[PDB]
Amino acid sequence: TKPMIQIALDQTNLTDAVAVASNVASYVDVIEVGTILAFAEGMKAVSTLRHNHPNHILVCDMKTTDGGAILSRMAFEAGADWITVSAAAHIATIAACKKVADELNGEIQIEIYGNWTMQDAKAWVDLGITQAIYHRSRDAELAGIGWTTDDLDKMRQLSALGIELSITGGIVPEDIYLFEGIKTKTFIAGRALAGAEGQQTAAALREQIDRFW
Amino acid sequence: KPMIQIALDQTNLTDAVAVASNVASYVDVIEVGTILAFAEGMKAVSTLRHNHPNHILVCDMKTTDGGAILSRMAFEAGADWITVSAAAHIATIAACKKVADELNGEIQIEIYGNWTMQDAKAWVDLGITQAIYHRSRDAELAGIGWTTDDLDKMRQLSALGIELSITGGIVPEDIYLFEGIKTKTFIAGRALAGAEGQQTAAALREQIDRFWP
Ligand SMILES: [Mg+2]
Ligand SMILES: [Mg+2]
Ligand SMILES: [Mg+2]
Ligand SMILES: [Mg+2]
Repeated sequence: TKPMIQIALDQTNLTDAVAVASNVASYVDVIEVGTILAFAEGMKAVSTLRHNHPNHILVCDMKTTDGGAILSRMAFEAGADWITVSAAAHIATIAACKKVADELNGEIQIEIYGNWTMQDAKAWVDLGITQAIYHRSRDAELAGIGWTTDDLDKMRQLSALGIELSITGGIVPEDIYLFEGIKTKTFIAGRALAGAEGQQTAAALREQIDRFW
Repeated sequence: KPMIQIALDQTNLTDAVAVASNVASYVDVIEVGTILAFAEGMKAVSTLRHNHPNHILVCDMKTTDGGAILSRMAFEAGADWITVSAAAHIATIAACKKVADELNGEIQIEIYGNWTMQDAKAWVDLGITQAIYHRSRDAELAGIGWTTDDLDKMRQLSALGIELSITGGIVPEDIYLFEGIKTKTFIAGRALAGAEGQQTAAALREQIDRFWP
């Protein structure tokens, strides 16, 4: 179906995260406990937001790199629907996270970082993982060159493997067209979805989403 | 001369506090492992900082992105050393090193993923001189102990001027394997706690004296 709107909560305290989530809930589909909030407060953040927003999809972004069986279980038990696992995790860790996700009826999302390869992506799909978080290339962000042909190509390759991407990195309404035809689960933003104009930004994103999906 | 480090990977702070208290007189470095960090948040770092004011304290975040903010949070909480994933973009690693410099702390690179010796040279060029080297997960899966592909990579890293922290089923009888490798710490978990932890620490100390400096 069409791409959903996801807010990444990266506040350094739970009181502020709870305030934001409360303010944005009526117009976001997915609420994410970002890695910053997760380290600031621990699994209490997940449980709290789970209780506050029971009808939202809830993500715990741990970028799990090792101890996957234990971390996956903790996050799922706390109430996460989806959790993130670093692409740099050993494939056995990734499998362990997946085993826990299947036990607990959650899902794994691969956070794409490091010297990752399409061989690696194929191994994720072979474990039955069908979600990845694709960040605008950092080199491109630093250089100011936007979303490059190479990033879009890589996203197309992943989509062709059956991976449903969450796309993130300076996402704004006027760039949505770029992702036409990419298998996209969500668009993820942070501050753009909060505050005075977050509601109108969400609506501007949805308008663009509806043109292309 | 290598120091002895305990990795606290308990899933609650009560248990970690009890373990830290039990082992503190024979370990040099106390580490808030990623598991405990995600379970409890930064209060784990600040609690252990308080309880053990003279130890070197590590916050094992395996930071992959949002490094300036995460690094600050950990150092503010009382960490002396923090870990950053090899999969972090070099700009993130640079951002963590900048905060570490500003807050008189240190960065350690957690070696995961498809990392390269070019990456390692980039870490050294930022002034980073520590990395965490884990016994190959494939070696563990096969049950075969340490292999020369790991030892050789550690010797290459040492030759670039990185002081390794070595972990993965470390036992006293294996310490001889690492002779000649610049080593900051040996890290273990359950082996350093409980009934036999003290005696194991003793043996590890004696083996360390036999091969360093
Ligand atoms: Mg995230
Ligand atoms: Mg058209
Ligand atoms: Mg560790
Ligand atoms: Mg006191």
